[PDB]
Amino acid sequence: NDAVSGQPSIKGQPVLGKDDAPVTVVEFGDYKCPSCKVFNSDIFPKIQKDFIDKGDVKFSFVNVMFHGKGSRLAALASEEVWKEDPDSFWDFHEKLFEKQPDTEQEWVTPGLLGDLAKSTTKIKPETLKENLDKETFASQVEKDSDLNQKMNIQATPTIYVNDKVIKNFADYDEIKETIEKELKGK
Repeated sequence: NDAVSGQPSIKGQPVLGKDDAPVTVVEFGDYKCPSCKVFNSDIFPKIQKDFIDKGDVKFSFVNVMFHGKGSRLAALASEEVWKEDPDSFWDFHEKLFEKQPDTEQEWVTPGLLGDLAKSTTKIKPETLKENLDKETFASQVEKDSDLNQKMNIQATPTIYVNDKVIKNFADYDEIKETIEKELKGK
């Protein structure tokens, strides 16, 4: 039916912000999802500046594989970057979304993900691509899928503010006021 209320576990997920931040915001997204591209450029930067920078919010991203083989390739790459060069993760993450074209045919290839690895991280292009080919990190993608299913994700992006499901990821008033209400409760 609808995404379930409740606090998703961010254990083993990419995180941004202070450890002790009182509010956790989780995005369930997909690198091929055009609404996720919009969230990344239009909404995410406001959450950073209003909340993450000041330590009120810690943010996490969980992979959702809604757009076929390219979603899975992208997710495998994303997982590897988090494990091997976490300090660089959010730079890689942002550039992969920035790379998403406004066209609908498959666009995610190992070569594309390699060049992102090269510009944004300390990881070697050929290492990543070998890992993509071997599906070295398939278990992390499966763990994300398990979590997606547990929360009953129906569409991407789905944003959680603590245990609250955001109804419209594009409504910054909703996101901001919800974060603020949670901060109060804290």
